[PDB]
Amino acid sequence: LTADPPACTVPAAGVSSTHKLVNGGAEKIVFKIKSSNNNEYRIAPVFGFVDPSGSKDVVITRTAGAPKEDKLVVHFASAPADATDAQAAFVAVAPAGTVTIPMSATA
Repeated sequence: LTADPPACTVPAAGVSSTHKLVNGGAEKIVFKIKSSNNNEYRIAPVFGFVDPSGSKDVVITRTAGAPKEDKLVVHFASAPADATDAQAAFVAVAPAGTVTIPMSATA
């Protein structure tokens, strides 16, 4: 599971950044995203799936605030049987791993 790009850099005054989650594994993955800063950041989507050899776009929207270093943590796990919506399914699965995307809001 990779993220292209693996790091985020946005203007502290405001902006948007798109990262493509890539699953090079042989099974579908379910993921949940948590931000270290829910004040100046909005993440879309927070829950989702990434198919084998497939990808999922995650948009990071930044609003005005003080420059600062933050982190976007992506918790993931094997997607269960026939889950159709990640959030519902994430309710019964314990994450298997996490990848962190740093977010640098600069002046």
